[PDB]
Amino acid sequence: ARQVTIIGAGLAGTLVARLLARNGWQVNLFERRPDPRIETGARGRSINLALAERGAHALRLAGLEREVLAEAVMMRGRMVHVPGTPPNLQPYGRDDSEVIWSINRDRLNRILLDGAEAAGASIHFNLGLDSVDFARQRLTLSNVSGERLEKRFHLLIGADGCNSAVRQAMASVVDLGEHLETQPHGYKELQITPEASAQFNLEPNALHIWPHGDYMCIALPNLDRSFTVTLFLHHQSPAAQPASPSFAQLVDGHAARRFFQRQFPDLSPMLDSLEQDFEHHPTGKLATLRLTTWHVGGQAVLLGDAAHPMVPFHGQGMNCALEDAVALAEHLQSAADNASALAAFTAQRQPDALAIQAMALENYVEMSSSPTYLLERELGQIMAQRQPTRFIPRYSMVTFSRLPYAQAMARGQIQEQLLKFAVANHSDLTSINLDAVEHEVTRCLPPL
Ligand SMILES: Cc1cc2nc3c(=O)[nH]c(=O)nc-3n(C[C@H](O)[C@H](O)[C@H](O)COP(=O)(O)OP(=O)(O)OC[C@H]3O[C@@H](n4cnc5c(N)ncnc54)[C@H](O)[C@@H]3O)c2cc1C
Ligand SMILES: C[C@@H](Oc1cc2oc(=O)n(CCC(=O)O)c2cc1Cl)c1ccccn1
Repeated sequence: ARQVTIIGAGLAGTLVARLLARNGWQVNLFERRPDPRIETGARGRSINLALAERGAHALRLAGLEREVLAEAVMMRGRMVHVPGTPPNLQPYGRDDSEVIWSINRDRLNRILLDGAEAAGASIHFNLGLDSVDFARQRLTLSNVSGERLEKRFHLLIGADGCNSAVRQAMASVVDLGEHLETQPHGYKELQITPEASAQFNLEPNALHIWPHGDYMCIALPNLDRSFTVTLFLHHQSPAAQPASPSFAQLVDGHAARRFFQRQFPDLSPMLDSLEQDFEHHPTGKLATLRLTTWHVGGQAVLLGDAAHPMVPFHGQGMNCALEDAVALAEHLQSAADNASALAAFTAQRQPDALAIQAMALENYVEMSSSPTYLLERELGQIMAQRQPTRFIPRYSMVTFSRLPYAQAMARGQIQEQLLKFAVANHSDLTSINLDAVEHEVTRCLPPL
C-alpha cells in the first residue's frame, strides 16, 4: 500500500485522509490541536461556515453529505438590514435546491474525523509540525510544552491552514514565488442568543448582512436559533480619513457598544454579550496569499488554505479547500507516480484558485454597499429567465455549480460587459429593446 503523511486534521486534510484511506492508502494524519471529540468541561467555539455546492459535492463523494446536512441550517437568501426599514430577503437561487447551508465548524470537523478513522486513517493529535528535512525524508513535530518527536515520511500533504508549517518548510528547498497581499479589515465574532434572535424576529433560514460601506456585520444561523455575528472593520483608520471607524479607536467593550449603538442601531439590542465578546474574542486578520509553486517534486504538496489563503467575502475558502481535496485524492490515486500527480494537481487547480481569490475580493463591494446597478440587475434577471443555460449570474456559477472558477469568472465578465452596454443611456427598462439584448446573449454566451 502507498503511504502518505498529512499535516493538519482540518477540512481538506481530513477529507483527503478519508478519500485515500478508503482506497487502501496507509494514512497518518498529524494535528496540532487536541481531539475535539474528547468531551471536556471547556466552553467550545461557535464558528459557522457557509457550505455551498462545491463543498457539498465533495462531502457527497465521501459519503458524508447526509450526516453534515442533518446538522446544517438552510440559508435561502441574503437578508439585508438597513435601519428603519424591514429586512430585504433577496433569494440566492430559483428554488430550495439553490441554497447555502450554515454548519458549525466543530460539528463538521467531528464528522470528518470520524469519517477518516472509519476509512482506516490514523490520527495523531497534540502534535504540531515544526520542520521538515527533505533530503532525509524526516519531519519534526512537538506538543505545546515543546517536547520534540521525529517521524519518517514518503509523501507529505500540507493541509495545515493559512499559516502552514509545510509551506514554510518547502521555502528552504524551493522558491515558492510567494506574494502576500494584506487586507485592511480585521474581524471580530459576536453572539446573538436564541432568545434574542426570536424576540427580534431574526429569520433563521437566511444569511444576514448589515452593510455600512467601509465596514459591515454578517450573521449566520445555528440549529438552536443562536447566530454568530462577524464584524468586518479596518484595523486602523487611513491617513486621509483619521476620523473613520477602526479597531484602533475601539479601546474596550464599552467603546464597541457605543459604536454599535450609533452605526448598527437595529443590531446592538440583539448583542447581549457585546462588551465581553469584544474584549475576550481576538481580532482576526484577513489576507490573500498567492504561490507560483505548490509542490516539491513528488515529496510534498500544499492544498486548501496552505496553498491559497483568500479573503472571506465569497464564503468559498472551505468550499475551495474541499474541492481541492477531491482533485488531490483523484490525481494521487490514478497517477503513474507521485511527482506526476502533484504537478498535474497544481496545473489544474492554480488558475481556479487565482480566479476565486479575485472574485472573493470583488464580493466585499457587493455586500457592504446605484440606479444603474438596479437596472442592470433587473435586465440580468430577465436574461436569466429568457436564457437559463446561457445567462447564469456569477454568484450562482460560483455557489451552485461546479463550473471551474476561472470559467465562472470569464462568463461573469461577458455578462457584465453585455449588461453595461445594454443599459447605457437608458433611464429604465421600457426604452431597452429586450429581444436585441437576448440576441446578444445567444451570440456571446454558449449554453452550459
Ligand atoms: C471564522 C471563519 C469563518 C469562515 N467561514 C467560511 C464560510 O462561510 N465559507 C467558506 O467556504 N469558508 C469559510 N472560512 C474559511 C475556511 O474556514 C477555510 O478556508 C478552510 O477551513 C480551509 O480548510 P483547510 O483544511 O485548508 O484549513 P483548516 O481548516 O484551517 O485546517 C488546518 C488544520 O491544520 C492544523 N495545523 C495548523 N498548523 C499546524 C502544524 N504546524 N502542524 C499540525 N497541524 C497544524 C490546524 O489546527 C487545523 O486543524 C471561514 C474561516 C473562518 C476563520
Ligand atoms: C462566515 C464567513 O463570512 C462569509 C461567509 C459567506 O458565505 C457567503 O455565501 N458569502 C457571501 C454572501 C453574499 O454575497 O450574500 C459570505 C461572506 C462572508 Cl464575509 C467568515 C467569517 C469570518 C471570517 C471568515 N469567514
